[PDB]
Amino acid sequence: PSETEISQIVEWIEQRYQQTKAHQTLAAWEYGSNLTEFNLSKKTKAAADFAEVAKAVAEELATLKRRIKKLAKLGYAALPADQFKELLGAIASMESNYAKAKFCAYGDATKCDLSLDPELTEIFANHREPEELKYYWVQWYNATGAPVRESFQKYVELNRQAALRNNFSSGAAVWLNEYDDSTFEQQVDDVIEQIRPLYEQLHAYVRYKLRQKYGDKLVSPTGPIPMHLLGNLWAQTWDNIADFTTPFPEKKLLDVTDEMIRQGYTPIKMFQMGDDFFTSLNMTKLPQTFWDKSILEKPTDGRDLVCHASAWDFFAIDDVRIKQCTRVNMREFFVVHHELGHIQYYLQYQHQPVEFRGGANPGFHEAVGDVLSLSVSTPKHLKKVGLLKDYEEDEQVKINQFYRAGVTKLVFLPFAYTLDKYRWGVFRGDIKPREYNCKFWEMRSRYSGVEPPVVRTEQDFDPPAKYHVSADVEYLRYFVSYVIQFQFHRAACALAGEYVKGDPEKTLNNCDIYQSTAAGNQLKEMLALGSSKPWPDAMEVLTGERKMSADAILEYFDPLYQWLLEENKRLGAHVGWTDSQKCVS
Ligand SMILES: *[C@@H]1O[C@H](CO)[C@@H](O[C@@H]2O[C@H](CO)[C@@H](O[C@@H]3O[C@H](CO)[C@@H](O)[C@H](O)[C@@H]3O)[C@H](O)[C@H]2NC(C)=O)[C@H](O)[C@H]1NC(C)=O
Ligand SMILES: O=C(O)[C@@H]1C[C@@H](C2CCCCC2)CN1C(=O)CP(=O)(O)CCCCc1ccccc1
Ligand SMILES: [Zn+2]
Repeated sequence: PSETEISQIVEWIEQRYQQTKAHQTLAAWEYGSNLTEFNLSKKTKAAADFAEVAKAVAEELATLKRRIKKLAKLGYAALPADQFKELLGAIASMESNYAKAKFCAYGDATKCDLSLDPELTEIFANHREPEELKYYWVQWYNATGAPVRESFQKYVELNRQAALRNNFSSGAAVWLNEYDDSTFEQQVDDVIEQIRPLYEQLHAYVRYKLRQKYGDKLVSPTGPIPMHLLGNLWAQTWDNIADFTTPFPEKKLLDVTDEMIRQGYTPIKMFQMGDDFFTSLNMTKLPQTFWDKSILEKPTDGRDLVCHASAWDFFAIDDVRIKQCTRVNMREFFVVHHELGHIQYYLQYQHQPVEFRGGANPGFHEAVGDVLSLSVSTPKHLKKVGLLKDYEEDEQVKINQFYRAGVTKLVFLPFAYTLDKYRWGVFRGDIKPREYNCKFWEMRSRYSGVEPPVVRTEQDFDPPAKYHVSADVEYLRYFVSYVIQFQFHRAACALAGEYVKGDPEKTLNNCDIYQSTAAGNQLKEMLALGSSKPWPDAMEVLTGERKMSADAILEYFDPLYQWLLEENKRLGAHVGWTDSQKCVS
């Protein structure tokens, strides 16, 4: 047979394999927004009904050769139907336990309807009572972590079996194989080192001021930071305390909260301003199928659902939905853009076959939305839209401008790095089950300098307390994002004439790229490829480079770096930390 002959058959397998994706995807959405035993029994069926399809599509099998092997990645479909159900069953048992968790208020046993979103999320983000933050910290982990230890161990062994039947060493080889570059696990390690001098200086700064506020008894000047004081359950972002520990408080903030309240903001209003951005870039306009079938507010009926913001692609055409329990605050506003970046990416490669209907690599997907967040963060873009007015950006302000960006986005790179670095150690057998917990906190202490609020033990199993852990969702994507999103932001700040390496008062940190079609067109082209071309090619269409480069982000925070170096010295603050003793064996 000729080239077209083999291609004439794949297209017949493209659709047949693409329909059961939507069936399995739609059934996954039902259980995603309506946690019911009935919906779980239907999600796993469409999955099993799908695995039967992928299993058969494999044996039945330049662009061509890619498809013949890009459509056969079983994933977990290599296991027998009984083990396939057993794997997804253990996973859902963790995600279910994660989204259904409810808690009793601190000091009130009669009120026991508190949930992660909104109560717990906003308690940590705004309460400055240590004993309270600690109480909710233990309650959250003892409820979402250890109770699913047994289900997790089952999920691991089957994830490893699937990796073997797919011809791989362990689960780690799978997630890494997604980036298709044996020299990538080492690339990441290199970038973290390039970031360590900056993060530690910022870490020391935060710790000292956290010691100012709460006192020395609660914050050791030489030990890791109690993570429950960083305004976030997982300490992945410290934005919720940026104002609480700001360099110069007698300055203008960038909360953009009350001015969202004053101007009567609604969850739908926010998403509109997001659609308003992509359109200005000559990109896709948010369709109506999204306005209808999406969930942009926590349902006030009482069902059980996964409030963890997400964006879905049911394949087919133009059916894009976002499930986010939105609230009125600046933090949520950026969460929207991250989800919209996922929706946009769907609309760009929807004209591709089922194989190439995905981002170049997991990093691109997560990065898209945050790239706009970089421009929105700027006062320039916030000043255009009333949210930000009378903002006399001084030199100090630009420090707070660089500071917030650090405690918000910089501290997240070490966090995202440790997550997958740990799971890889569990898949590769480097972490025995008898030491699951204290090896996790050992990494969190080493690479982020934060420790639990109370002494944990191996009886506890805290990793599942993170959504992505209980849901089996790779997190390195979020790390790669925070590295490439500055490269994209760079090549997008240059095509909008908003960045020239050296530009004094036209900084790469104040680069607002609204109404830039040239940047959009080039962005549309990269997203259009999806998984059609290797990610180096997609990497080049927009950035011009073909490798992940920390030069962008390193240039972003260098102004903050120089102020921390000079400031930590004067403040007489300690840098670095001793090992954490908050986990015993
Ligand atoms: C969350 O999922 C559950 C599934 O366990 C949904 O229950 C289902 O609700 C629909 C109606 O929304 C039921 O269909 C109805 O059947 C009656 C006859 O009994 C018919 O007259 C109605 O026109 C409608 O077709 C369905 O039977 C029911 N399934 C089960 C197993 O109870 C629930 O509605 C979902 N929640 C939300 C908020 O969507
Ligand atoms: O909160 C977190 O932990 C991270 C970081 C944060 C992000 C946006 C705000 C600014 C900081 C970075 C938000 N988020 C997300 O995972 C949101 P998603 O759309 O990727 C959610 C991706 C998971 C999709 C899924 C759902 C069900 C089954 C399988 C897969
Ligand atoms: Zn994402």
